[PDB]
Amino acid sequence: QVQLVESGGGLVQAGGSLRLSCAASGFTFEDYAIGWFRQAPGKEREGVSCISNLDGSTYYPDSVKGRFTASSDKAKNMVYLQMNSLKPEDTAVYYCAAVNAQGIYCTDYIIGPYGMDYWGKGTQVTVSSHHHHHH
Repeated sequence: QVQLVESGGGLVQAGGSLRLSCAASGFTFEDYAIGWFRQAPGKEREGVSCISNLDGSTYYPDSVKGRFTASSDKAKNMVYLQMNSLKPEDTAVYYCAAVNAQGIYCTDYIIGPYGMDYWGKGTQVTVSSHHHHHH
């Protein structure tokens, strides 16, 4: 059985950082590309990062490029998404997904209309101008 488990979500002050992790199991990690996606209520799901465990290629849309960085640790079958300089509009459920990486390299198409093979259940990220009001 395949599982993708996201963790690292939370509620953070605007300008702050989070690090999401995607724990993968049940498939040959190095043969796949892992994408991070997000969906906020009222919007369509969108790709925020791609990393290929096969060729090391990465892709980020302009909305997050420079702020978010994906990395892969094959010893743990984990992919991370370091998110810096978070903005309120980055609030969303974040999902990780996997797709066979043979014959592809990371682009907007891979994390867009191409489709993924496996999906995680998602982790909530909330970015607040007044985080102190919630804890």
